[PDB]
Amino acid sequence: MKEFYLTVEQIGDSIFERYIDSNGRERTREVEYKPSLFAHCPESQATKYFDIYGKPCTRKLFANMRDASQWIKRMEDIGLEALGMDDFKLAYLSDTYNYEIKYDHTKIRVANFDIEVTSPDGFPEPSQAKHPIDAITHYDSIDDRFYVFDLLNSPYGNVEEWSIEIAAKLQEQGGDEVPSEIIDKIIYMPFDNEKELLMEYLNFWQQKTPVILTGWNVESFAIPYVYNRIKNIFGESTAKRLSPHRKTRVKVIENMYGSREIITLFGISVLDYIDLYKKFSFTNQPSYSLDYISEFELNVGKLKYDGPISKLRESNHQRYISYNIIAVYRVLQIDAKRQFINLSLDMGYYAKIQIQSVFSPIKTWDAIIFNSLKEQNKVIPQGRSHPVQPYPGAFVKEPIPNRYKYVMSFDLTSLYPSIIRQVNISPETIAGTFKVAPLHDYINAVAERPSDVYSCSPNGMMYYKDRDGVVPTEITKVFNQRKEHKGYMLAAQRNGEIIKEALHNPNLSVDEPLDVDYRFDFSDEIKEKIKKLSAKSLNEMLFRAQRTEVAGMTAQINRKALINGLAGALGNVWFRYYDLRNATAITTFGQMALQWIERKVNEYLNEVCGTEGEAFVLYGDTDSIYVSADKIIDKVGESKFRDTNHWVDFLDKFARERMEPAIDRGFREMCEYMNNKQHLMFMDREAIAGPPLGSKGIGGFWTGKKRYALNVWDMEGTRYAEPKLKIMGLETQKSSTPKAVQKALKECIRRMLQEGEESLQEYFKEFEKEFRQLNYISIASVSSANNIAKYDVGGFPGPKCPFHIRGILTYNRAIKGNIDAPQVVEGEKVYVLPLREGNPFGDKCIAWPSGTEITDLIKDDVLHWMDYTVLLEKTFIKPLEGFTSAAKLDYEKKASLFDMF
DNA sequence: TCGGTAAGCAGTCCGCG
DNA sequence: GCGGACTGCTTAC
Ligand SMILES: Nc1ccn([C@H]2C[C@H](O)[C@@H](COP(=O)(O)OP(=O)(O)OP(=O)(O)O)O2)c(=O)n1
Ligand SMILES: [Ca+2]
Ligand SMILES: [Ca+2]
Ligand SMILES: [Ca+2]
Ligand SMILES: [Ca+2]
Repeated sequence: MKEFYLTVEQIGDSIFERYIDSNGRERTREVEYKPSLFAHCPESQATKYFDIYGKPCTRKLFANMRDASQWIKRMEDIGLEALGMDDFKLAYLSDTYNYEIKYDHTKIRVANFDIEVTSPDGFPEPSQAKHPIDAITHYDSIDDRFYVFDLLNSPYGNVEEWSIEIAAKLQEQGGDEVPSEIIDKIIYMPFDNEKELLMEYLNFWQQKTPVILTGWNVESFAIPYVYNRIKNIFGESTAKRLSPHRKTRVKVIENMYGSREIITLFGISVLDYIDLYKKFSFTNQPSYSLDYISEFELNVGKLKYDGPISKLRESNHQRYISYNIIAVYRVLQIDAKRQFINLSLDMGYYAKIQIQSVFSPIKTWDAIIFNSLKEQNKVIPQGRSHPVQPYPGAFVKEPIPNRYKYVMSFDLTSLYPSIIRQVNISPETIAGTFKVAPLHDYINAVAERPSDVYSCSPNGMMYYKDRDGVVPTEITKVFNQRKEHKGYMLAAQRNGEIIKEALHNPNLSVDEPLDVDYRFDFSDEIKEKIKKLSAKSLNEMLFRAQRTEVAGMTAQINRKALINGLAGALGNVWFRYYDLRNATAITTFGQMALQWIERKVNEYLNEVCGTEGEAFVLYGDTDSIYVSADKIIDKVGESKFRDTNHWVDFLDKFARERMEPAIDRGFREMCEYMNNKQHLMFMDREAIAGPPLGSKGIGGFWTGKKRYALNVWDMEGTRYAEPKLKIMGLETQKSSTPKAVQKALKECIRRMLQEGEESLQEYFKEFEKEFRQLNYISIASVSSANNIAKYDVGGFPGPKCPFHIRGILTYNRAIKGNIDAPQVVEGEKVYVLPLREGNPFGDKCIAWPSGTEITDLIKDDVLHWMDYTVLLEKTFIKPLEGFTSAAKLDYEKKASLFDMF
């Protein structure tokens, strides 16, 4: 097989590399890598190396990496550019793996671990590590085994061995319900003392050294705790055995309001799953506890135990250990679904970076562009310092707040990357500038044509047309990968709908789910077999189709995020290719494109309808337009349609056969106007929305920019078994909105769009009547909580204290002196409830850590004093009033003359 | 929360005769 | 009470 790296590090003048050799074996080597950098040289001097602007360079080969770094410093002292890859390990990888990396995940040791630490005096601080580590569960992907290290004797209690037999039993038999599929994969090791546990753990680590190390909060808790605990018991040299090169560094992670420490383990790639999830999931969750995320992702119940976690080991060591094992498995289950590790490996190896660098789009693109340029013996520029400067972004149309009955949306494919490719925007393709007119003048095609030679953006920039820039070349590659995965995602989505349809008529039989590839549209034969399947088999197929769709979503959305990240990196001062001329060339072209096509779409539809000056485009945001289709439907007449699916088909055909060609003609003209390199503005129909045929539903409404709701029948070619609400921006979509209130507001919206005003009024009256019975957690608001200290003046709110921070201060006073009470963690999320006048907490609200029950010490009092009236007004009535006033509807029945009978 | 801009709403403070 | 200046937070792209 072709070799591939696992990890790479620079330690002084050596590169330390772990890799898989040509026989599939893991190896380690230390290489005295001699880096090269570059200086500009005279034109009359033969070289094969040129900078990106075509200026010749001489290569400087250094005796060692320290010499190279010192040279960079002296070049700064002199005032001359030091060119080339200054991150020497990326240069090493580029020299050592000068081909597209083919990696084999089965050879990569991926470790998932979790530790338990009993602590009587609150949260066990990793930098102190003053409490024994009393359990470690460490799953190894190569062995496919859960290694359980269990401390039986501690100063906080002596316990009996954990029983795998009890662990396997149902909770109803007094068991822990450790899933049967992992029972035979557990290797259980009890220890008489913590010193022996840790020594054995280190020997095990040495034998089975993680390449990728993950788990939940491992980077912020488990790793620093284990490192510091071993350091405290045994000394530094022993703790450094967690690094295969025996090198570690305390790394200070700074943010706006403070800092924290992590431990860098040289020769390991730490991908904390909480951070993978935050980056790649595209969710914003009210809590990031593993129990909360597990329930969200997997629909598994919370891990149930009695009493505080600080007393769990002593009271129920059996459950304590079982829950540590289950916690490790939950992360593997989330990964089996989401496939974030797979994604990270794919992107890291593609870019030729340390796998952990996938967190940095700047590092990722720097490496991609570097490797690309190096292929042509081109030399990258030195990074420079720049002041942070604001720059303009997208255009968003102000909508007229209203109901909108029939709506068709259109959207540009991968807009910013398409602009980069169309215009040819790159550091080395800048050709010059032209005299800019107001943007309105380009939108309306009255400005002078910018150039007859170069490709232009309405910000004034011109670009070469003779050859593709490196940024367009490399962005196109990732764009093409993204397109492939999005195809698989949409097919799985369409396949899911076929199964949902068939589930209306399940057959009474015993059978099996069909063996199919859900990434490809089902054939006629498959469709025929599906129509004969039982509900059991159909539901199993639906689950599998949906898992396929999720895997496709992960692969496609994050490749989209990467290419959009390159457009944004051009506006980040730390990017080697930072240039506000290029960043603004993209965003300004985007503003023009949207408003240009708004004009063209209005012109086309006014022509087909035989009107002038009427506004068909009701809204647009960045790259999408929303078109009122009422007049199109009305030209046919609602009476002429058999059912909802009939007018949806008609609009689908109208959009594909009439509107899309008009839109294409409009953009081809714009391409010629800007003299662009290649026409790539591809705007396709996105959604078809409207009320069910014959109903009183309103179809859709807008309240303002980035705030609307539509009843969608077809989305990007997926014809839904049942209409789907597309709600953007409204409170139903906000993590700050209470869970039960999101649900209620969504149903109000469903009723508005699908059934009408009377149905909405019926539901509102019931909710208002019953909501006080809702569980307190389900009606609590949620907020991130920053700067608790800033607003804390003797335990009371300082000037301008935010509402949620006020709540935290109330909580802090209520739990004062109690060492065991859960503390609110700066920067994390809290639940917030309003409190009625004259409550014993002395303030108008209280807040406590999100994802948790409020402590038993004050729970009773919180429940008794919760202000349900304020809660309802603020989270439910106020947003609903906004929806209904926009839609010109009443949520309560107005008096009429009939009341007189 | 270590890792592009536009723009919405909640809440504080305080004016507005 | 409602709006502007401002902070804080959270979305849509
Ligand atoms: N984090 C983000 C999200 C979006 N955008 C910009 C660039 C996108 O091209 C544009 C429109 O975003 P969309 O969500 O409509 O997605 P794209 O058009 O990029 O992709 P798709 O092909 O899915 O429509 O907004 C951005 O700069 N950064
Ligand atoms: Ca735990
Ligand atoms: Ca788009
Ligand atoms: Ca059937
Ligand atoms: Ca869009």
